[PDB]
This record gives sequence, C-alpha cells and structure tokens, in this order.
Amino acid sequence: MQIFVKTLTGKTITLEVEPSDTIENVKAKIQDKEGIPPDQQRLIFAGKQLEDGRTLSDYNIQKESTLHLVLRLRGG
Amino acid sequence: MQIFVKTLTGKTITLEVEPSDTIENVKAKIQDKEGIPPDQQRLIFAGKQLEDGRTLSDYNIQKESTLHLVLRLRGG
Repeated sequence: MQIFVKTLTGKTITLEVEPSDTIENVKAKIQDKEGIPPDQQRLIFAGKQLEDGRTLSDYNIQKESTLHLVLRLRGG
Repeated sequence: MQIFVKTLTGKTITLEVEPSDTIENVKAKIQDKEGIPPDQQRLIFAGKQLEDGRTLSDYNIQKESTLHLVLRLRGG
C-alpha cells in the first residue's frame, strides 16, 4: 500500500509499505531510498511519536496515509 | 528574548530564553510553566529535531522565532 511521509523541511517520501509492516521496516525503506538513517528518523503521528516495534495497522495507518518525518541528527 | 513553542497538535507557549540558552534548558523552562517533562518535549525546527545539547543561537534561533513541539509518549 502506498503512503506519504512528509517532513516539515518540505520533502515528501512515497513508499509501498505493507499492512503488517513494522514501523522499524518503514524507516528501513526510507533508508533504502532517501538514504536517511532509521536511527535518525522520527515518525510522528497525531502529535505523538510512533514506536519502532509496532505495526502500521497498530496506529490505524492505512493506504494514502500521511506520516510526519523529523530528522533527529545526533550531535548536530 | 521570547520564542513561540507550538505543538504539532495545537498549542502556543511563550517563555523567556537567552540567545546562548541550551535546548535542554529551554525544555526545563517549559516544565516550570506547562509542567511538561523535558523527556517528553521534542523540539522541531524546519523538520529537523533540535539537539538537546545544542544552543539556540547555534541553530540560528532568534527572538520571536516559532518552534514546533511534539509530545513523545510511550507507544504513541
């Protein structure tokens, strides 16, 4: 299923995630494409932060959904 | 100087911070006001998270600047 991860920096990411795909694997996809380190990725939804060990369907995340991405660069 | 702390959900907090203030200290000041624990305070600037150990002027944060605040809850 397609999803749209938009960051406040002004960048959107389009990935084909799976219903039972863990948040951890979602970050992995971004890492594969944009090359953004999953450990530096902060997926925010509804105003809170998502848990790496959780699934998309855990937060009612479906197709065409929008996830907020924040770059957490450590030491800078 | 005063800055604007706006959450991703909907809230605008205003406090007095120094140019050489630290992100960690900023969260501490917000805790003295809104009572929100600094551990749950996520400072966002242009889609990038603010390093807790960095300074406001290091991020080019001046007076009357608006920052985003995200609540980091466990499990979301």
